[PDB]
Amino acid sequence: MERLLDELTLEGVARYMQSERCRRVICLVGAGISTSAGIPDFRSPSTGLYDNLEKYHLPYPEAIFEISYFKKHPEPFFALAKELYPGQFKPTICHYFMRLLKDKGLLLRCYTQNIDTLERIAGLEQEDLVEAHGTFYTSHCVSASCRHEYPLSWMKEKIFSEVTPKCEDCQSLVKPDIVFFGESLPARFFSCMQSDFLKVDLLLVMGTSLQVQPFASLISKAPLSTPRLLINKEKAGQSDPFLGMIMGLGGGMDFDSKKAYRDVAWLGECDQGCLALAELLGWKKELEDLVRREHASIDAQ
Amino acid sequence: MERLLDELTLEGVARYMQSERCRRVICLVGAGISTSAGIPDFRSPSTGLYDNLEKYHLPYPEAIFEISYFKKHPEPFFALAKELYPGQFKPTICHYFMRLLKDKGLLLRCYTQNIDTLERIAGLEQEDLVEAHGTFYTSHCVSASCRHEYPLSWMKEKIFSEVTPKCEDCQSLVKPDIVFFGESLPARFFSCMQSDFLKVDLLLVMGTSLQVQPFASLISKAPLSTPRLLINKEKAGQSDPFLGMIMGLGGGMDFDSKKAYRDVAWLGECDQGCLALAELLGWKKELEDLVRREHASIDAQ
Ligand SMILES: Nc1ncnc2c1ncn2[C@@H]1O[C@H](COP(=O)(O)OP(=O)(O)OC[C@H]2O[C@H](O)[C@H](O)[C@@H]2O)[C@@H](O)[C@H]1O
Ligand SMILES: Nc1ncnc2c1ncn2[C@@H]1O[C@H](COP(=O)(O)OP(=O)(O)OC[C@H]2O[C@H](O)[C@H](O)[C@@H]2O)[C@@H](O)[C@H]1O
Ligand SMILES: NC(=O)c1cccnc1
Ligand code: NA
Ligand SMILES: [Zn+2]
Ligand SMILES: [Zn+2]
Repeated sequence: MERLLDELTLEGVARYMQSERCRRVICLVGAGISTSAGIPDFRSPSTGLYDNLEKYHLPYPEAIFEISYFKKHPEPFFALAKELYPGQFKPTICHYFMRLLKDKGLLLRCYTQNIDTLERIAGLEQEDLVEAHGTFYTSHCVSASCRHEYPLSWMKEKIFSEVTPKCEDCQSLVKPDIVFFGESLPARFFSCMQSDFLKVDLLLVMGTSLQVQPFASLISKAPLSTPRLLINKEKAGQSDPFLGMIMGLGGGMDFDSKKAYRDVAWLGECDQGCLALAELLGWKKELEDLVRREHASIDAQ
Repeated sequence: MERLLDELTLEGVARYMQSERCRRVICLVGAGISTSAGIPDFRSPSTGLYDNLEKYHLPYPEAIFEISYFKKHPEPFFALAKELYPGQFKPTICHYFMRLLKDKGLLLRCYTQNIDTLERIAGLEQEDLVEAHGTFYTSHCVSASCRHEYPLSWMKEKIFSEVTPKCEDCQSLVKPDIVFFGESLPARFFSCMQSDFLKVDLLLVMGTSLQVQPFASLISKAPLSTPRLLINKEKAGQSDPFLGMIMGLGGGMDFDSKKAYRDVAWLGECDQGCLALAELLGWKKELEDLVRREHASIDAQ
């Protein structure tokens, strides 16, 4: 076992990142990286989306993003979907920190569970990204025998006119290519995962509860020696086993046991943790300038 | 990734089982092995328990075995629990096939998700068994500061008098030691798993949909060369990944891809699968005689 972190702290991760041994970083992110932009997450008590769906009278909150429920009752999704489209929000410091990794030749990939497109808006390119839970950008008829594609405009025209979008070929429901419970993830997820996780030197895990598979499996795909830094409000991925746990057995993070050797939890807001890390790396001013600049460009156009 | 089976069929598995190399077999079983005895499973459409709880007016079927739901509403579980006490049923051909494994010195362990006790009734002893999802035999006070134990008869008195079991010391609920969603599994599950899977030569997986963690992780604990035979009505543990899948990524079975090298799916009744296997091993007659005698002995008592 190569012990790559000289200590299990942000400072130790930063020293590692500056070494020659840290060539390729994979970011794994979720909704907590966009809450500072004004987008609520899913599972935060009271504020998260799943605590705010009472008006839809769902059997349980996740039903609104579940394919089998959606086929029986598509209306609640499509009413909610008016709010989901991007462009009223700017990327956060955390998004720009990932941009900085790209520009420093350190970003192997950002795997995102989010559909707000803020990674792209912050300037990560298509090849840098795996939008693991899909995209609002395109839509598809739900029938396996048809799968006719529809573009954003056709879906928007339907979403904002409150017309439940039906496919013109087979009259089956049509939906944005956001991944619902029960649906296949994009092929790109699996093909990038296969090669990426053979060669990652650091995993940065930000703003995710790690409560859904297969995304939560990604942390167990890195080599055993690859350090893993979590920047998040709460410890995630570290949990005693129990019946119904999400993670596979032994598949989680070990921050606190007597055997912990490579996992670090920095607890706080993602923006603050990225500033803190950037400071340690000597990038803080560069990062603040990038944010200031890019926020200004956005306000222009 | 070493290939031990000469072909990916029940015949190949039988031959491997006859080789010198097959010394230690672990069985991983669920409720499908007890349906032919008259005990419904959980997840089969129409017949399974989860499709038959309407009268309890549950938010979702699993709530009846969910620890936080239980504490708030214990009445539905205790009403259902009359049907649940083990006794009226006899072990199946499958259970006796495992008895034969024990008596031929091949059975390293049977890991069961069932609480029906049929494995013990068929003659498996405590040491051969990991009752992964607990047992009715003992009951405990739910309060973690107290943990008073109550014997079966005390729980039955309470069950059948239709008073909700209360701890005599601290007045918290008392619960049979079956594992609910959100509860930890028995300590034995983990201690046995740590050592059992180091040198197992064959996994036999029978009568389970592999839809619950951490039990579902067990198949991935075996070394990569250990073959795995599924005897089940349907394929389980093989899927394209999808959002909300139970298995961690690549932690499942691969019966059908072109990389398939060690997993075999025999689809049908567990009883029939075990008879077909017994036949190919030359144990068919011994199995049938054991079943008849044992059924005869139970009828007698
Ligand atoms: N500003 C912040 N800084 C740091 N951590 C934060 C912040 N805001 C929230 N958190 C933490 O951020 C985490 C947010 O966790 P979840 O809300 O489950 O979002 P996901 O992206 O993991 O959800 C994954 C999928 O589940 C859905 O079904 C969709 O399919 C999603 O794609 C929590 O630990 C918060 O404490
Ligand atoms: N006679 C049969 N022969 C062969 N296969 C069968 C038969 N009967 C049913 N099957 C298959 O047997 C499987 C039954 O699968 P599930 O009903 O999910 O039972 P589990 O033991 O895996 O449930 C695990 C836990 O979930 C609960 O919450 C409790 O915690 C349980 O302990 C299916 O694939 C059937 O097609
Ligand atoms: N940031 C996001 O992708 C998102 C989408 C829907 C709900 N909450 C968060
Ligand atoms: Na984002
Ligand atoms: Zn169609
Ligand atoms: Zn007590």
